[PDB]
Amino acid sequence: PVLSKDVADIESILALNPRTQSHAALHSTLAKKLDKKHWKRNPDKNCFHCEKLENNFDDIKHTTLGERGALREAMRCLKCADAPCQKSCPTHLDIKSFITSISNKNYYGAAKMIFSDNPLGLTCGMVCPTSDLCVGGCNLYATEEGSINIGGLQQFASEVFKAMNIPQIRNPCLPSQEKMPEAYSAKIALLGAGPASISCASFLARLGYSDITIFEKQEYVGGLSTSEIPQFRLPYDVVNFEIELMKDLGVKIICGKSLSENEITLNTLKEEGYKAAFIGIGLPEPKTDDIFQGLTQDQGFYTSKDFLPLVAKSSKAGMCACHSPLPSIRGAVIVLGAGDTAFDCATSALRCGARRVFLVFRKGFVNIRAVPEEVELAKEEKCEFLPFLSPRKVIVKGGRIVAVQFVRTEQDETGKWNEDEDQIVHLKADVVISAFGSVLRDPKVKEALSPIKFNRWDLPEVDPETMQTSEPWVFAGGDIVGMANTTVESVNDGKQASWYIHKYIQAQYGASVSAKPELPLFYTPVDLVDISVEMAGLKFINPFGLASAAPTTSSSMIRRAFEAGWGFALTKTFSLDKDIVTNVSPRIVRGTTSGPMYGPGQSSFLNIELISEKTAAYWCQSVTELKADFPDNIVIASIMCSYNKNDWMELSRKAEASGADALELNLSSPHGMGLACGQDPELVRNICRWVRQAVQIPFFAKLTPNVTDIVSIARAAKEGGADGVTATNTVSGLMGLKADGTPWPAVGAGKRTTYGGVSGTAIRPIALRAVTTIARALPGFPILATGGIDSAESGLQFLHSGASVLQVCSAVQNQDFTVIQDYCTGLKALLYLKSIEELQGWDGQSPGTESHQKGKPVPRIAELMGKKLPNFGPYLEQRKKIIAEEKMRLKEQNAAFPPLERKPFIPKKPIPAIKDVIGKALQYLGTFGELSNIEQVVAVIDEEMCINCGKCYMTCNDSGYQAIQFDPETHLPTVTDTCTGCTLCLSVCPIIDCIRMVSRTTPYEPKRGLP
Amino acid sequence: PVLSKDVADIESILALNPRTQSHAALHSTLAKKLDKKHWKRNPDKNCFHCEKLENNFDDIKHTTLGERGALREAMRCLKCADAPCQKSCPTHLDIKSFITSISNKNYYGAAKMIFSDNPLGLTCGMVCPTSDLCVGGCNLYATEEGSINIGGLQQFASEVFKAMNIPQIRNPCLPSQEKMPEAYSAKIALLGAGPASISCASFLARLGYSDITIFEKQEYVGGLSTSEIPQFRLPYDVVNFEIELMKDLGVKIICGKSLSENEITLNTLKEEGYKAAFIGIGLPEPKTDDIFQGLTQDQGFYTSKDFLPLVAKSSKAGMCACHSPLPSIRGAVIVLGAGDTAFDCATSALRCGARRVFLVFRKGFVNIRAVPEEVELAKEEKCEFLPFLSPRKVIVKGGRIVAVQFVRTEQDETGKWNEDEDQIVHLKADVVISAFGSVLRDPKVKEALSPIKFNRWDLPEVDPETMQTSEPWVFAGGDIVGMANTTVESVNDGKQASWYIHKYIQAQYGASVSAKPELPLFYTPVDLVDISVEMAGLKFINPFGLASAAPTTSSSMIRRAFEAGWGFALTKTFSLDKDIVTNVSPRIVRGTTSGPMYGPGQSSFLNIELISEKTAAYWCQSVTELKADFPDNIVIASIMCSYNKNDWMELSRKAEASGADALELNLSSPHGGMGLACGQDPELVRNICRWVRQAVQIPFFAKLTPNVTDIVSIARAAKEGGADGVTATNTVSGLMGLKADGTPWPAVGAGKRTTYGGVSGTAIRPIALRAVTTIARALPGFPILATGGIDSAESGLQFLHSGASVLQVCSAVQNQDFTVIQDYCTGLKALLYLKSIEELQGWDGQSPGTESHQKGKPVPRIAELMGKKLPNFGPYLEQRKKIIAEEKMRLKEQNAAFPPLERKPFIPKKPIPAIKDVIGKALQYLGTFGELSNIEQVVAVIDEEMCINCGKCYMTCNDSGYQAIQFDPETHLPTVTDTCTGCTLCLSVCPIIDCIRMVSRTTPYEPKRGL
Ligand SMILES: Cc1c[nH]c(=O)[nH]c1=O
Ligand SMILES: Cc1c[nH]c(=O)[nH]c1=O
Ligand code: SF4
Repeated sequence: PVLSKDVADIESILALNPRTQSHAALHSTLAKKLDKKHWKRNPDKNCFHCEKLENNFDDIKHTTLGERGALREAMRCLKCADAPCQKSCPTHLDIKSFITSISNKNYYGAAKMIFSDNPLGLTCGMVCPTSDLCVGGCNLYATEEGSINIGGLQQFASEVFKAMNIPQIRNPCLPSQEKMPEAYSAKIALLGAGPASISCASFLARLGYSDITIFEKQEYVGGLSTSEIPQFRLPYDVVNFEIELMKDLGVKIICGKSLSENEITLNTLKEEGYKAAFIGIGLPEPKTDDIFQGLTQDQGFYTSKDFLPLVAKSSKAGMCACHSPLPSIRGAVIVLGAGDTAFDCATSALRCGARRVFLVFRKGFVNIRAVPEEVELAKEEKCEFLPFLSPRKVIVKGGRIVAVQFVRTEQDETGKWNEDEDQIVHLKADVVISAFGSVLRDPKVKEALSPIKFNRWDLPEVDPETMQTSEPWVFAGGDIVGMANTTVESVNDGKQASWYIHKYIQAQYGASVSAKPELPLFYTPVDLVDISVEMAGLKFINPFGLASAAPTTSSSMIRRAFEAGWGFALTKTFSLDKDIVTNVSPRIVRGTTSGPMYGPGQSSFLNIELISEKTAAYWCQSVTELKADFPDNIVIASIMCSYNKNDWMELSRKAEASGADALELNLSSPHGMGLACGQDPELVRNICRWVRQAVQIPFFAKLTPNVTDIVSIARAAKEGGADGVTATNTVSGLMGLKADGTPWPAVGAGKRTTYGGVSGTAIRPIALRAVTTIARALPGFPILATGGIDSAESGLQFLHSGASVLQVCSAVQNQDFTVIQDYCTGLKALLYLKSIEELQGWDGQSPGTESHQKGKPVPRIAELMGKKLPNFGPYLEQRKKIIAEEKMRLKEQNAAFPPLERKPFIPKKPIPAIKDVIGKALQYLGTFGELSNIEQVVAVIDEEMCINCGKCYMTCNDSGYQAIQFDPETHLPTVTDTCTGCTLCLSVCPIIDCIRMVSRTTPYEPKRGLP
Repeated sequence: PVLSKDVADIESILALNPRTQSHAALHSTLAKKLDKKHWKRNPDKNCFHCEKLENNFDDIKHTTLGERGALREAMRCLKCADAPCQKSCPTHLDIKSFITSISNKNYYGAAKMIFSDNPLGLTCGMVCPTSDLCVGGCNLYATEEGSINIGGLQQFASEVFKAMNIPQIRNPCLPSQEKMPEAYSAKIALLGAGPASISCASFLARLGYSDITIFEKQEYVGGLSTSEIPQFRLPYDVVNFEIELMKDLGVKIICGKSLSENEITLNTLKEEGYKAAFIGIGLPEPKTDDIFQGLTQDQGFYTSKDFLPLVAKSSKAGMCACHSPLPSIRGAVIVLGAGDTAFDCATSALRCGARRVFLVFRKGFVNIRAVPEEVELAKEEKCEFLPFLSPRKVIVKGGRIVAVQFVRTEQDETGKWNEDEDQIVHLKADVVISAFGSVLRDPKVKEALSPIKFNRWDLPEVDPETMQTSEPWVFAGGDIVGMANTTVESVNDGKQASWYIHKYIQAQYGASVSAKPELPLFYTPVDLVDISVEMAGLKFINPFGLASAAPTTSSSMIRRAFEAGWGFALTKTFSLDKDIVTNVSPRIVRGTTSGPMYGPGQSSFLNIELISEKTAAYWCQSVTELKADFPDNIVIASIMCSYNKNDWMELSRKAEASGADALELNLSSPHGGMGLACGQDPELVRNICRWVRQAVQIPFFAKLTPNVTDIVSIARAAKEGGADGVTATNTVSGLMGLKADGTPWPAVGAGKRTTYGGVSGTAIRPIALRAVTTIARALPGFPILATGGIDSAESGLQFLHSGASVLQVCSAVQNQDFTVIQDYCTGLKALLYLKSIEELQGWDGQSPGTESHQKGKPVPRIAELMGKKLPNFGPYLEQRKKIIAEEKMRLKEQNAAFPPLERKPFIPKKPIPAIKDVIGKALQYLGTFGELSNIEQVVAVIDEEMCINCGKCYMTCNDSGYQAIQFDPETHLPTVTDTCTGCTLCLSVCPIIDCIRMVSRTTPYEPKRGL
C-alpha cells in the first residue's frame, strides 16, 4: 500500500483540520444569518425575554476568577510603584504585593497581605464597587486591554486561603497573656455585628485587648452582608468564614441584645464597667414615604428593609434557625429608586418569581447613583428602566395593589428639579418595592445614645480622623456616621477607630502610645514556620539571596535588600586595581524568549556587562560595613582574577580580611575547550587550590553552564578545595536581530555586539538539570542555585533538586527587592501545607482542579452531564432550561439543615524543615532505561471544562497520531484508542487540567508503520 | 564615609520605591475620599456632565489597537480549528490565519488574508458590529478575560498595509489580457458606488472582466460609508484607500447619472449592449412620519438622511469641493428612534454643538435593537434616554421648534403596543432629528428597474443564493435587497453575486464554469517575490521545512505539509532493525519558561522521545513515494546508528537508494570533557562523517548538539570528515520542573520516574542563534540548516541574517498546525519586498516607526499640550480635555485646510533581495568585546506622552541599577537624570514599546568607581 497516505478513516478524522486555502469562500448572506445562531456565545441583542431565574441564587458576578484566569490576570498587572489602585482603596491594601504573590502562585501570602489591612477581605473582593475605587485608578486603564480585575484577584486568593482552613492566631509579637499590662483587660463594648464593628473588634484584638464584646440586635451576624446583599453576589459562607477568623482572636459576640433606651444604653454600659464603646449599628430603618402609608406586604408593598431580608433568610443556609419560604412575588414588580439597593431589589425579585420588573426613578439615566457593575446585572437580566417619574399614588383594588400613578419630572434652567402635574403615567403593577435608602429614626435607639451630639443629617457626629464622638469614650463608624458608602469604607472606619480607642483606653490607665499609629498585621500558624538552613558551616536565616549581578551593583542596594528581609547577598564580582574594566552601553536587554510581550515578567534578559566597575577597596569597606550592621545576614564576596596564582591569593585574602562570610569565585576570565577558565577542569582545580591555600573562610566556585559536562567542572572545584559550587552563571546566547540585521544590544555608531549571557526563567531547565546532575554525582556537596528562581514555588524545585540556598537576579530586575516577602511567606506555606493530611490532594498551594466554566463550578446535575451540551448556541439554551427546571425541583426538595461547623485543619505530622526537603526529588531521576515502557498512559478530556478550541485536535493531527475526534456540530473532542500518550494535547490545552493522562487499560501496540 | 548607605539626595530619589511593610496602614475614610479624585482614570459615576465635543471628530472607537496592543491580543487568540468566529463572519474571513499572522508580526500576510475575502476589510474592521457577528461566536467568551477584539485586530493589520502604500495587482493566475476569451470583455454595469457594488466589481475584476463600470448618482463615492457613518468612527481616507485598491483592477466609476426614468434604466443598459447589471443603490430616502409634514431645517427639523450627510460633508476632507459649514445645532436636540442610526445622530449632534441630546423611543430599553457597542458611545457621552414615548406634535413658535409632545406607550397581555392618550409628555427642544430608517420610494427610480419582480416590502426580489433578480441578467444586493443590515453583509452580497454574474455571462458566450465556485484571492506585487534558495547543490522552493520531530512522526504528515506549501521536510530519525526502540509515556510536556500561561504560544517544550518507532523499511518506502509525488520538495532522511562503520554505511546507503535528496546524521547515540553522545566529541563526529561520505554520493548534514563546550570544533570536525553542512541545533538538555511534592513532569509509571529531556522552542532560540552565528563566522560558506525556536518569517530572517540557508521548524507547529507555512512565506516575501522601498526605511521590518500614542491613538500634537506635565488621569486629564476642546474650537472658527493627499503607490528603487543576498549580513556587527566602543555611551530618555505611569523603570533602576530616575509623587511621571549609565534595564522592562529610547550621551561621562 501507499504508506505515506492517510487511509479513509484517518482522512475522516482529519476533516476539520486546517488547510491552506487557494480561493475566496462563497457563503450567502442568508445562509450566514442562519448559521450564526449555532455558534452564539454571548447575549443576543434581539432577545428581549428574561431567562428564567426563579430560585436561582448561583453566582452572577462578572469578576469571579478560577485559578487559570487568576494567574493570567495577576501576570498582567504591572505591579506598579506607589500604585494608584492602592491610593484609591479605602483600606489601603498593598495591591501590588498581593497580586505579585498570586502571580507567583503564593495564594497564602496574597491572602495574608489582604487580611492584614482588611479583615473582611473576601467579602470586599466580592462586593467592592471597584470601578469607583481601586480599579478606577488602575494604570492599565491606559491600555486597550484595560484595567486589572483587582476584586476578582482578591476574591480568588482569599477563597484559596478559606479552603486551606487555617486559623488566625494571636499577634505573635505580643507578650504572653499573663504579662500583658492591666489596660488591655479593659472591658470594651461594640454595638452591631456588621463590617464596621467586626473590623474594629479585630484590630483591637490584634493590639492585645482580651475583653471585647459585640452586642448584636438580631439572631444573625454580619450586618447588611448577611441580611440584604444577595446570595448570588455574596455567599453567606463567606461572612461566616470572616466571623470565625475574628473569633479566633477571642472576640465575643452576644446576639439578641439591642442598643435601645429600655435595653443597652451608654449609661448602662458605663454602670457595668465598660471603658470604651464603638457604635456600629448602621442605618436600621427604611426611608419611608407618605404615599405608601398603611400598605401591607400582603397587598404587595415592601420597603427594601422588608424585602431583601426575607429573600436572604430564605436563600442563605445557616443565617437563621427557621427555614423560611421565598416571598411570593408574582406578576409585574415596580422597584422605586435608582440607588444600588434598587438594583438588588430588582434582581432578587426575579429569583422570587417576578414576571416583569420595572426600575422607576425620578431623575434621568445620567443621574443614576448606581455603579455600572450593579446596573449591568439588572440590564442583562432584562429589567426595564423608566426615568423622570415621581410616584404620586398607589392604586389598591380588591385589597391588592394594581397600579402606581406617577408625575413626570424635569430639570429646568437652574438645574433643580420640578414636577409636571399635567404629565402623568399610570403604570400597572402587582408588587411595589421602595428602595429610597435607610435612616436611623427609632427614638428609643437615639435616646440610648444620650448624650452624644448629632449633626443636621441626624447622625452621630465624629471627628473624621479619630472616629471619636462628643463623649470621649464612645466612637462610631460605618453607615451610622454617614460617610461610608461601601463595605470597605465601613471596614476602614472600624480600623481607624481601633487605633484611637486604643489610645484613649491606654491614657485612661496612665499609659501613652506611639505618635505614629501602628496597627498589627494578620497572622496564622504558617508565619511561625522555620525556613532557616545551614550550609557549609554558615547559618542562613532564609534560603533566598541576591546573586552577583545588577541588583548588587552598589552596596547601598544590598543594605536595602537586607532591610527588606533577604537572607544573603553576593557582591558584584570585583577585581584588583590592575584589572579595572569599563562597561559599554547599551548592555542589558529584554528577552525575546516568549514573544513580543512587554512589561512585567520578562522570560529572560541578555547582558554584555563586565565585572564591577567599583574598586576592591570600595567593596571591601562595604563588606565590613554590611557585616557590622547585619551580622545575621550572609555576605559572600564575588571575586575574579586572571589565571595567576599570586593574584587570586591576594584578592581572596583581601576579601576575607574585610569580613566576608564566604567567597564566590567567578570563573568567567579568559585564559592563555572554550576560552574561559571555568570551561576547563584543570584550570578550575588550580584556581580553587590557590584560593584554598590563601583563606580559611568557605568559598564556592561559580560554574558556567556553557560546558559539555558541568559535573567535570564541579568535581574539579571540589578536588581543588571548594566548599561548594554555585550553579549556574548565564547561558551564552544572542538574543536577536532587528529586521535590518543589526543586533540588540547595539553599541556605538557601528552597532556592534558580542555574545551575551542569557538569564531568567528561560534558562531554568538548564540550571535545574545542572543542579540535579551535580547533586547526584557529588552527594552532600553544597550547591547554591541560580537560574530563573522567581518564586517560593520554583525555589522549592531547586531545593528538591539538591541546592541548599537560592540566588536571584532576573526576578528582581523584573520587579524590586520586596519580592523577598512573597518568597518567605510562600515557602512557609508550602512547608506548612505538607503537614495537613486533608490537603494532600493539592499541588502545593493549588487546590485540585474541578470542573468549571469561567472559574465557576459546573453544576453536577444528572440531566446536564454525559450528553454533549457545549456552552454555546442551541446547546446553551438547553443547558439553561435544564438548570432552571432543577432549581424549581430544588425549591421543593428543600434542605438547609446540614451546614458545616468550620473547624481548622491541624497538622497531623511534623512540619518539614529545609534540610528535610533538600534532594527529595533525586530519587525519581535516572537513566532512560529505568523508565517503564509497560505502564503507558492515554489522554482523557473533561468535556465540562472544554472551551471547544480544537488545539488538542490540531496538535495531534500535525504533531501526533491523528487520535482525536473533533465533532463538527458541538466542537467537542474525544480521545480515541489510537492515543499513544505522548501528552502534546494536554501540553497545548488552554484549560488547566481539562486534559489528564490516565493509565492505559486497553492493549498497547507501538506503531511500527505496518500497513 | 559610609559607602554602603545612600546619601541624602539618593534617599529622596528613592522616596516612592517599594518597601516591605511591618504594620497595617492607617488612613481615614474622609482622607481617602478626597485623595481618590487625584488618581481617577476611568469615568466618574457622579459625572452628570458630558465633556465638550464640538468639532471633535477624533476616533472614539473602543476597539482601535496600536501595535503593542495588537500583538498582545493576537498572541491571546487560541487560533481555533474550524473556528466559530469565522462561521459567524458574513464574509467568512479566515480569522485564525490572519490573527496568527499578526501574532507573528506579519501584517502584510494578515491584510492579504483579510482583503482576499473582504475588499472593504479596513472599513469592516472599524464598523462591524462584532458582538452580533464574529466576536459573538468566539470560544474565548468562555474565559473570564473574554472574547478576542477581532475587529480591532483586522483594523490594525489593514492600517499597517495601508501605510505600506502597495497596490493591488491583476490576478497573476490569469492569462495575459490579450489572450483572455471574448466573454471577459462583456460590458458590465453596476448601479450605486457603495459597499455592495464595490465588492461585486472587485471580485468580477479579479476573475478577469475588463469592462466594468459603476454608475453613481452623487458626486462622491463610497455610499453610506461616506455620506452618513461619522468620521469619528470611520475616517474618510479609509474609504478612499479601498476605492483606489479596486481601481487598481481597472473598475471605472462614473458619477452624476442615476438609475431613474429619463436617465439610466435596465432598458437603456440593454439597448447599449450591457450584458449584466448589479443593483446596489441601497435605500436612498428617509422613512417619514406625517407628524413632520412641512417642517424645515430652518425650523430645526431633520431626518437622518438630511442631517448625517450635512455633518459628513463638513467633517470629511475630500468628500466635496465645498468646504461645508457644520450645522449649527445649539440647544436641546431630540433624536427620535433607537436603531443604530439614532445613536450616530446623537453623537454627531454633540459635534455640532448641542448642549443636551435626548434619545426618545416608542418601546422599552429591552426592545432597543442597536448593538451594545453603538449604545455605549451615546451612553458614555451623556445622552439621555427616554423610553415608551411616541411623538405626536412638533411645536413651532417664532419660526423655530420649541417642543415635542409625546404620548405614553404600553404593552398588553397579547404583547400588543398601545398608546395612552391621557398620558402625555411635553419635552422642550430646539432641534428634532428623526431616525426612523430608510426606504426606496421614488417612483421614477423603481420604474427604471422594470420589469423585475418586487416583493411586498417594495424591494427587488432575488434568489438568496445567487442574488439574481427575476431577469436573468440583473442581480442585486446590499441594503436594497433588505437582508443585509451591515457593511460586511453588503460586501458579501456583492461577493455572492459576482460568481453567478460570472456564471451567467460565461453561459451567454457559450462557456461553462466549474460547479465549485472559485473566486480568486487578493494579490499585490509582494506575492511575486522569489523566496527560493540553493544550498549544497539542492534547490528549495522556499527556506522553511519540518525538523525531524513529532510533526514528522508519519510520512502521511509530511505529505500534508508539502500540500500545505512547506519547502522541505526531515524524516523522524530512523535506524536499522536491530536498533528498534519503544517510547515511554508521558513524554512531551509544555515549558515552564514563561510562567503559568496555557494554550497558544508555549515558549518551550521538553521531550524524552526516542528515534522513530517506525522501521527503516517504512521510511525508505515512504521517501520514494514522497519524492515521486513531490519532486520539487526536498526530503532529507534523518538516520542514526551506534558508533559502527558498517552500520552507518549500511543505513546511509539504504536511505540514499530510497531517493532521499540528502541525509541528516543524528549524533545523539551514546558511546563510551566530551560527555556521552557521539555529537559531543569531535573525533567521533569526524569518523562518522568519513564513513558516510565513503558510503553515499548525495549530500549529508551532521545535526549538532548544543550541549557542548565548543560547537565550532564539532562543526569543523564534521567538515573535515566530509559533511556538506551542519544542522544547528538539536535540543538543549534540561529538566523542565518538579511538582510541589517533588515528583517530576513528565512522570513515568507508578514510580513517577523521569530522565533528562530536550528543551525546544523559543526559549532556546538565543542558544541556537549563537550557535549558527559562531559556526558561520568560523566556517564561512559551510551550509547551515538552522533549528531552534523559529516561529515566524521575522525569526526565520534572523537566522538567515546569521548565516543559515534554510530553516527547520518543530515547536511552532506543535503550538499550531501545518498552515503556518503560508504565514511564513507571505511574511518573508513582505520583509524582502519592503527592503526595496526607500520611503519605508524607518520601519523595522513590517513595523512602522512608533509615534506617540495612548491606547494606540496618536496624541494630539498641540503646543499647550506638550511638555506641560499633564498625565492622563485625575485633574491633569481634565485640563488636557479643556486644551483639546479649546483648539478644536479654534480649528472651527478658521475653516480652511481641505487637502487630503492623493494616494500614489511606492515603487521599489533597487532590486528585491533574494534569500542568498541576505545570508550572513548580520555577522559584520558581531565581534569581540574589545571591538565594542566604550567611548560612545548612551542614556535613556522617556517620552512622557506615551508613559502609563507604572514606575517600573524607576523600580528597576532603583533595585537593579543606578537610582538615576526621578518619579514624581503627584503626576507619576518619570525623568531620567544625568547619573544614567545607559545600562538599558528600564527600557527592557517598560510595558510601552519605544516609550523609552537610548540616545547618544551628550554630557561628560565618568564610570562610577565608588572608591
Ligand atoms: C561578570 C559577568 C557578567 N555577566 C554575566 O552574565 N555573568 C558574569 O559573570
Ligand atoms: C531522537 C531525539 C529525540 N528528542 C530530541 O530532542 N532530539 C533527538 O534527536
Ligand atoms: S469582516 Fe467583520 S464580521 Fe468578519 S471577521 Fe472582520 S470584523 Fe468580524
